[PDB]
Amino acid sequence: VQLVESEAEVKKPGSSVKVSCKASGGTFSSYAISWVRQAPGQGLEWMGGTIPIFGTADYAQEFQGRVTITTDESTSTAYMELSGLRSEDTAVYYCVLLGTTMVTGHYFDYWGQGTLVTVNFMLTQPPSASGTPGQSVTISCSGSGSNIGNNKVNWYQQLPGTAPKLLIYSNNQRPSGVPDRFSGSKSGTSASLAISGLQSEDEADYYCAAWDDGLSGYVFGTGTKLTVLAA
Ligand SMILES: NCCOCCOCCNC(=O)CCC(=O)NCCC[n+]1ccc(Cc2sc3ccccc3[n+]2CCCS(=O)(=O)O)c2ccccc21
Repeated sequence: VQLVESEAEVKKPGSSVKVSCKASGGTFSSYAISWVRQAPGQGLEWMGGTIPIFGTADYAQEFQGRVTITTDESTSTAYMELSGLRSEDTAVYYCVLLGTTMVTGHYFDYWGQGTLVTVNFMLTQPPSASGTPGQSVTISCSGSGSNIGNNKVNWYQQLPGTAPKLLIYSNNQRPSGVPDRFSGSKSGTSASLAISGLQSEDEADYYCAAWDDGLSGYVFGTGTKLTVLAA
């Protein structure tokens, strides 16, 4: 399963940009495509997405007016257009496949590597965390009843200069490939990611996330920079 987004684009203020992404080697029609952006040095912001079967698009309220998401089933290609470009809109624009696995049918999540385009509610996380290799650290995520209280929590790892990767879904489930030293949990309006037997490769940004019934949008945490201190 393979994502290819459009090449990096410099753009004039006031204009509009269409980012594309093409997906290969799966059932395109069975995926939800979502779009998430990240300004340099900053966090994640859901713009919107399509849902399968119905083919209907939906949008984060800060972007209503300005965004048109569209999907071409023929070419297995999603498109995101945002207009009225300001400097604030400078960001890496990620397309994200959401789906269920073929055999067991559990959730999964695949992020494109992002299109840099050159020209805000969030869950609470501590800004930083650290440990020496072998140690255990726990990263916390705090929200409210309308999000973490009522909805499934995901955790995303983000290595420097790379796209987020799903670590935990459905509060405590690990995708295939994720080591059992990562553990998820939630209780009330609060969630936790536990990392045991810490390794240098874990130096990364960790984001919790969940849907919010009040806002009617997908909400990321402020993120936690985990520094693995030698040694
Ligand atoms: N007077 C009116 C007052 O009352 C309102 C009544 O009127 C009706 C109110 N209307 C509704 O019920 C709308 C509900 C609905 O299904 N929307 C369509 C879809 C909207 N959506 C879109 C997207 C997501 C999840 C997303 S977006 C995304 C982007 C990147 C990475 C992950 C990611 N993820 C994670 C998904 C995994 S999990 O599910 O969280 O584990 C949703 C998650 C849950 C529910 C809806 C979701």
